[PDB]
Amino acid sequence: VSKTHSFMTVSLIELWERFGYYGMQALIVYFMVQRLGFDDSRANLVWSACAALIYVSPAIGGWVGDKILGTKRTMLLGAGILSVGYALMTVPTENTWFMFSALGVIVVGNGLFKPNAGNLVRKIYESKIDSAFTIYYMAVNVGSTFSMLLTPWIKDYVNAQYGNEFGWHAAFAVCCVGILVGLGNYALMHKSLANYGSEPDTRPVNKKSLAIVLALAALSVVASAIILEYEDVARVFVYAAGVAVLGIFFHLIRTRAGLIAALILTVQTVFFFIFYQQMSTSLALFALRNVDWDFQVFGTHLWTWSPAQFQALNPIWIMVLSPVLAWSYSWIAAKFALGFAVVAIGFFIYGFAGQFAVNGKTSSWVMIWGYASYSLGELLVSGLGLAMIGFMMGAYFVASGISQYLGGVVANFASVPQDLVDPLQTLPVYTNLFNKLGVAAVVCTIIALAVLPLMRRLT
Amino acid sequence: VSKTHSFMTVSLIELWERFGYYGMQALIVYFMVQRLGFDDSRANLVWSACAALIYVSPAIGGWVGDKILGTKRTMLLGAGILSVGYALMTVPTENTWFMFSALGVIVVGNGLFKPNAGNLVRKIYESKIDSAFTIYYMAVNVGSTFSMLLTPWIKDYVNAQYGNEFGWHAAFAVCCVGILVGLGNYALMHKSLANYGSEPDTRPVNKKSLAIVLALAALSVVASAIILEYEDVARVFVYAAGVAVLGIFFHLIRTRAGLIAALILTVQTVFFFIFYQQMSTSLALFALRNVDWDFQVFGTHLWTWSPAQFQALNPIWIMVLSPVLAWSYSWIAAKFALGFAVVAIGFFIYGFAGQFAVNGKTSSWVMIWGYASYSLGELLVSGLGLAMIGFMMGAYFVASGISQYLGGVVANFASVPQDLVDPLQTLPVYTNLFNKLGVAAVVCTIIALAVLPLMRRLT
Amino acid sequence: VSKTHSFMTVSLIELWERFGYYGMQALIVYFMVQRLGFDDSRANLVWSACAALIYVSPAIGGWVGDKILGTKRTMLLGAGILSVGYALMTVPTENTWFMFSALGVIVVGNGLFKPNAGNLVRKIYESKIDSAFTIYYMAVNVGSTFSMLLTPWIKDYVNAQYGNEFGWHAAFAVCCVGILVGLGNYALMHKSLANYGSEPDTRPVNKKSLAIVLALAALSVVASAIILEYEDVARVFVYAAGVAVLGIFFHLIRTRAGLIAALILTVQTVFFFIFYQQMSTSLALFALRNVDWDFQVFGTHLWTWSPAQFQALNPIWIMVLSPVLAWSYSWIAAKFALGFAVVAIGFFIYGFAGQFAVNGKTSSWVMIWGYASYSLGELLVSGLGLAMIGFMMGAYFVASGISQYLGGVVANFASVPQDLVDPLQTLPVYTNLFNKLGVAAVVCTIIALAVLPLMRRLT
Amino acid sequence: VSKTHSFMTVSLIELWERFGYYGMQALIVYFMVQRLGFDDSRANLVWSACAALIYVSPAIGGWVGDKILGTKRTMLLGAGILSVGYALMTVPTENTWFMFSALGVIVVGNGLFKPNAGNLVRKIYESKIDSAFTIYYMAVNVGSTFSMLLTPWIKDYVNAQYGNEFGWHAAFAVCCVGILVGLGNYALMHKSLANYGSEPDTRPVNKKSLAIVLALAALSVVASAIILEYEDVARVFVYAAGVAVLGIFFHLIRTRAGLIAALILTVQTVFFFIFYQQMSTSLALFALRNVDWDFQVFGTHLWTWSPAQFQALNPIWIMVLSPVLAWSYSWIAAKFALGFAVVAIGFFIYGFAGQFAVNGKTSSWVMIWGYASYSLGELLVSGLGLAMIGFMMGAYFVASGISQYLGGVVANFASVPQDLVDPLQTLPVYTNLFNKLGVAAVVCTIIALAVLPLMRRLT
Repeated sequence: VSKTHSFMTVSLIELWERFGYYGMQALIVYFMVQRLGFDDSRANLVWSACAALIYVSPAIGGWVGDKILGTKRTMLLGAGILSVGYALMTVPTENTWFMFSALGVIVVGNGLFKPNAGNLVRKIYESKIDSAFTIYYMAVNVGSTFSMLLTPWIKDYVNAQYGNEFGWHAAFAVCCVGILVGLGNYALMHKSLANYGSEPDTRPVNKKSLAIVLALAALSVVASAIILEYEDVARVFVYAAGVAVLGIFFHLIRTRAGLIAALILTVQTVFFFIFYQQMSTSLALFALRNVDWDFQVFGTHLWTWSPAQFQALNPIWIMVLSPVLAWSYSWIAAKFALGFAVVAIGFFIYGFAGQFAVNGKTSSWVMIWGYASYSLGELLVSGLGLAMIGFMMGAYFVASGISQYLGGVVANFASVPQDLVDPLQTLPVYTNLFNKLGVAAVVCTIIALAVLPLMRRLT
Repeated sequence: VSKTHSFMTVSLIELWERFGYYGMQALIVYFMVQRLGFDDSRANLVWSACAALIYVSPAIGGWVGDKILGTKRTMLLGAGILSVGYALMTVPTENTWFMFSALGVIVVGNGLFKPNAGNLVRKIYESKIDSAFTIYYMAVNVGSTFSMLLTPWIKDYVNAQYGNEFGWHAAFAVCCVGILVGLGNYALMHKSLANYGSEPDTRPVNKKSLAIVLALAALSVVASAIILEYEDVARVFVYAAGVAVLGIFFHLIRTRAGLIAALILTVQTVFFFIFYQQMSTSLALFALRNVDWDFQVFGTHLWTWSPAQFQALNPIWIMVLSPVLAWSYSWIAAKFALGFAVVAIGFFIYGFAGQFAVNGKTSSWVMIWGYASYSLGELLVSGLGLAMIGFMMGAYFVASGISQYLGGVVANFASVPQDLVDPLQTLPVYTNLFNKLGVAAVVCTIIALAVLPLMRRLT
Repeated sequence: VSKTHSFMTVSLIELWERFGYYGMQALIVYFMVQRLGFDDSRANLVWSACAALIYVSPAIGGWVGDKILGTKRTMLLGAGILSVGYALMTVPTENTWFMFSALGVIVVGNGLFKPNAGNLVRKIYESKIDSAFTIYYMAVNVGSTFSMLLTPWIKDYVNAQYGNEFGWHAAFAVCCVGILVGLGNYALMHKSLANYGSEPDTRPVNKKSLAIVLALAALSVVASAIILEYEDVARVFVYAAGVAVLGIFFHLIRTRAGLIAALILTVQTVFFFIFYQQMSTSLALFALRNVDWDFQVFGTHLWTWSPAQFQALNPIWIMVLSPVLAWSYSWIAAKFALGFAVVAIGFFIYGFAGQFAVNGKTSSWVMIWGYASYSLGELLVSGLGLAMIGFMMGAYFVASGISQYLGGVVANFASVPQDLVDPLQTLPVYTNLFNKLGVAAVVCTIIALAVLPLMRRLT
Repeated sequence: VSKTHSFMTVSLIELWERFGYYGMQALIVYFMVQRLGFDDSRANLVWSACAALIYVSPAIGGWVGDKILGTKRTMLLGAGILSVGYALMTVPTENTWFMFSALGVIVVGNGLFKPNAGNLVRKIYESKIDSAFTIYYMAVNVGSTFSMLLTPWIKDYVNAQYGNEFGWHAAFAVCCVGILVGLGNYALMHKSLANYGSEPDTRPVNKKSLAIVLALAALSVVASAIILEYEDVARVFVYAAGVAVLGIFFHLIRTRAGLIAALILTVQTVFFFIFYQQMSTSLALFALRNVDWDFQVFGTHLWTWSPAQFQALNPIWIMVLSPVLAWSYSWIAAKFALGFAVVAIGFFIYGFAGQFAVNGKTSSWVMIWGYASYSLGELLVSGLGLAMIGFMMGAYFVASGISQYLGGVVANFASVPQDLVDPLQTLPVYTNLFNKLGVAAVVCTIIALAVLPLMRRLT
């Protein structure tokens, strides 16, 4: 059977999509800060609310893909939407509502693409879906590594040779043409995926449901752009969703043994996403303003970084360490506590950066060993949401999304005013946040290690 | 079966009791030194004799709880006695006999409460009593951590805002209201524990035995207060009990193979409690006078300690390391020698403190890594008294109690005269004691490692 | 059965052959640089093309030994040819075509000797041939260690006592008399090997095939000497063979699942031989010009090295670490990635050399810990060519041979002009190459670790 | 059965004998150097020849104990002889022939005591003789630790309070009274050992054989004293015995497969005893002249050593590490190579001593970590002589004895003239020998690791 070839086609279009998205993510925070005139305290909250929307969007799109429309065409619909989003990013305007419209289109497109691509990957292998998903996630990592290394250098190079604006928007065009390369790749190789489909893909398209989801997608783009623009609207929406999550838990508390364990596991999940969201927010600003991009090994100049390419170390270390864990596992929710400790030593790595290297900017090795620890923790604490316990799955998804925004306000603890360009004075606020955050992660380690007898009670 | 809920009620009242006791223990030595005018050489011996009485008191109370009175009501009787004790602590007097009366009431109350709470925990699960006891000890640790972090800060804060006296006595009132919160919690949830009882709890109360134990408790409070007040009385009582222990051993030597192994295991037990008692006595004084409470990680100010809150690191590290040992044990009285070595490296940690940090006061990280080692040793050498071999159980209990006092006189090797306020000059005596104590613990490591062939002979 | 004794005789003649060859290899690069007037950029390429010819020569000789002539007499023919080669090396001339003729004779002699000696070692044990081959490779290592320690010291000593020329040519005579000692040893003990033979050894010699291979050997010596002399001829031949390897792969791509895994394993093989060839080329020059041969341990003078004796650390560490791996393996193409990482840390060892020791010349411990890492990697990534998948075996052999030359041009990245005798200025170019090469090996580690899911797909 | 009690009586008399012997050994080298006027180059050779005689003496005594006389009475005869020896040591004379007579009496007494005590320990348990021998060796270690800590301090104290002579001779009287305490202990508890005996102990004493062994013992005392006195006589005797060992090997080479493996194992045995003998010879002189006896841990004065008490670290570390190996072995002649490497790092510890501490005298921690490594190697390479292959057992015993003397001449590489009292100038010769000896031990590690395929061939 050539089910491997159907898996190759979906892996190719998925690789190019993650190419487009992560080539955009590595630059979006620097884009709001440098090109746009946003102060970092607002760019942190705007990206964080957008990260929450992007994270919880696949739930709606995954249900639309198998119950309302076809999984194949809903994935293609989200791909074309993401094409519109990155093409909206590439027009040279200083308009806030322009980027906000592009970010809302990105939210809807991600939600309609990602879960359906992973859905039919499950469909192809009917249970070695784990074997396919491993190669699937590997193609995702190598594609995001290419983009996160490429699009920031395109930004630097195009701005250097062509002045001021063309850099950022050429990199966003690179994300757009990456989506179009994957769509052209799909238009050529869709024959293998034609056999495996969703429940509605057996039948032709329903234009009622198509017009419904298209008008709702536009209505969802407007809703997401307004949530991003006005920060106070994002706060009330996060608070209302927080009361909703607290409601679902207390409502189910009324029944209820063993769910208190999942409740605890959800509490730690919120703590975890406050740490992991930091590496995209304040750590990016820290790398932008307080890291010497001059990378030299043992006194020899190799290259000079671009502060966005640092985020490419998250996929790299994943591909470096995921085989390490496999063999090391060969030769139990307490592995949360291990991730808490590894996140702690990662923040303490950034606090260490203050000691050894002081010029206003710490060394660049800080980013390497840092992302090593962060990705290591992320490696061994990811997938806990899949092992929960249906109605609670929503509460977990919303809780994780809310924690993306809450981590964004935690990054505001190290927000630098835009009148402070001295890196000698911006280093304290960064190292202070990271040091006390590492203390908070050691606290979380103590919490999970002390609460382990509760977990062993529940088994 | 909801036997879990009966276990939750006893765990709640036990947590609040250990809350009261350890909120009092963390401050009692500093209370005798700072508020009361005791020189440290006397405060060391008075607490050490009180620690001996508190340690061997559960033997009498555990027998009274199942043979004379009801285990439930004897536990409640000890709880009300401990309420009187901490309420006696909270009245603002500089009277020595006031604190001594409170400490004697504490001895009787601990003896009548602790073994009966643990007794009916055994009763509830009739043999997963190990599973219950693990969650039981976990609730004990988290409650003592709260108190040992809270009551010293209450002392600092209330003294800062209200002058001189109210601080210490408010913290002792916090211990008292903690006992009352647990008693109110018991008065509401005693329905679950009503089914499981002792042998006399099947029958109503006997007022003859009640009047006997109440008059004897008062007579025991007077006896304990007099043992504490006059140090020479405590010496003769320890010596007579020492001759008694030596008597029981030689009397049983007359018979007698394999008991010589328990005799050796009792000898090491005496050595061990001389080390572990030190961390409550001289290490507290050392933290009071020669540790910089300014806690900063990598050059960032987090907080400033209170020298009593350092003892909260003993329960913390226990909850941190008891899961570590579990997995590390997955992937034999010689584990005594391991504890000897870990105690040794703990004393050598405090000796190291002299080198790196000298301002008159060593760094505060000394307390962290120290209590890590001490609790680690305590972790892997606790419970050896439960595996002995009945008549010898008394000799082991008395030997361990006597060793609490002997460790108190060992702490007098580093007793500072009260005319020496220069920390530059109080650092030598502390570091010298801790360094030669670490040498003594390495000697004990050599002893147990060399005597292991005797142990293998006995199996 | 005394098959052990037949194995001892072939092991003795093999030991003396590797004695001759490695006593010549350790000096050949220094011979082209110091005695001959070659600039290092040419001596690197000439040796590298010769290393490619020597590496792929056993394929032709192994087929001639069992299909055309007798394995015993073809091995003896190659031994006598190698005798002529080293005797050609020992005549004192500054003639380029003299050394080139000697090197071509060495290529033909190695090809006709080595695979047939190993072939009849397989013949003797018909499957404990692994047990014999382990002792076989051990005798090879100890013999090469003797020569690589002896012949460079003979060069130093004879030049010191006898002027200028006699040193290098006496060491090449030592290689020649070493071949003659093994041939005399064979002429005495060939009775044991007379029973075990090849397919033609059952029958007497065919003089047609003998005259064919002798005229072709002379024609092969001329072809090899011309490939070595003119560098541009070596480039075109490597390029044509590269197109041939690319041809074989694409031709077999037309069919073809699982061969893509061997294709990937061939790609890494090319990368690996670019690293391992470096230790014979630039590392030799680095040891010649930027390593303090004064070897002192903890401030005590032991000896002063000769820069060629450093290559004797490759066999030494092999015999030191091959038992280590055996027990460590007791108590999966990803072991390529492990070798990539160990090669990386080996190059970073040489980059470290710049920091600690600067006098123009780094310490000599650099060579020790370096060759430890290089031989460790070589240890755990050797033998992958034997596990391939017949027609592709040629493509793998040619690819590895081509990579020997490509590693030689990579060594030209650190080629020093002959007008630059200041070691203070030759240290940068060496340390810079080794540091960026270590970066390239970390890149290869990331490649193999990320591509591992492809390997697990193929099993 | 109370066979344990018979084992306790022999363990008590054995403990007191090793008490006497090691209380004498720790001082004998310093006695020849300090009290007697021997230059160290002669005291090294005299002790080394005496160590050879003491090592090979148990062979004759063990055969006399079970074939000629009774094992019990031959052991008692050797005990009374050793009593005469140490009593001969305790008379205050500067006479060379006095000490030589005492040393010869020690050789005969050790030979007649030690193997028979161990022989009837085998007799008592008829195969848990391993369990008995472990407790047996433990009693030996703890007794030698007491003596090696006691008798050097007796020497220091008695010389300080009583002038000049009484110190050394009081410590030798301590060794004598230690033998007499064990003999008095035996005279009281010999009832248990009366049941278990040798083959002749069934029958009464034979006065012919008694007079034979007594006259031969006196003749052996004269022969040993003359071998010790004139160094050239010791050389010729060692050379003749060396030719004898070489003879036995070549004579057995004439037959002979697998014995070549024991031949190799004997070669390494000679190398090993050259290293281990060093720690009693030059390391003692080094500790006497170039080690600061001031022992302080982390800046606190504990005590000041006596340079002979350093040898008590050999039994201590054995009792510390023999349990370590047991558990570490739970969770193959190549363990020779491991001992070679551990001996190497031990010599490199002493070479390290030159770097950190220079006042003319290195730190005292050098002796601690040194003897840790030496005893560790000794731990895991002892007992290889018991696993040989009868007629060769003699060759192995003589080879090990000869290597004791050869190690004594190796110690003469660091012999200091008696006109050089400056420790600033005696430190180089010691550190130079130890550093190049560590290099020699690394060479031995390479030898055994490279020769391991020969060992695997023989199994």
